[PDB]
Order: sequence, then structure tokens, then C-alpha cells
Amino acid sequence: MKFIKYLSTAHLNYMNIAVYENGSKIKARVENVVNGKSVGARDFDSTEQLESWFYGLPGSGLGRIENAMNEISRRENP
Repeated sequence: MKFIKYLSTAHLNYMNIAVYENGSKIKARVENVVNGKSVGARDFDSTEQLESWFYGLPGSGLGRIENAMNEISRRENP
């Protein structure tokens, strides 16, 4: 169920964001690899907004990792 591609462009210092979706509803969990500790948790509803989120940010590729993660990580973690 929880199987999504990474959210990055280039490759520098192992920059990538692993996402995960639920079979029931849409889920967006920004998991980093650089630090080795997933720092992202969010709850979505429609897949449309899911992509739109990572598509439009002021960041670019690897740069979107510091912006997106910083956003999805806004809320506390489990």
C-alpha cells in the first residue's frame, strides 16, 4: 500500500524524499535519507493536491527538499 517514488531531481549528498500513501486515503510522509531520520508527516485527501504540493514550491529539485520537508515537518512527529 505505502509505496511512492522519491521527490528529488539531482543527486547530492544523498538527497531524496520517500513518500507513502494509504490504501484508504491519501498520505504524504516526507522521509529524508541524508540525516537518516524521517522528518515529515502530513495527512492529505486527494492525490491531485498531493502532487501539486511538491509541484510549485519556490525550490528546485534538491532545493525542494529543504522547503517541502521543512513544511511537511511543521507538525510534530510520532
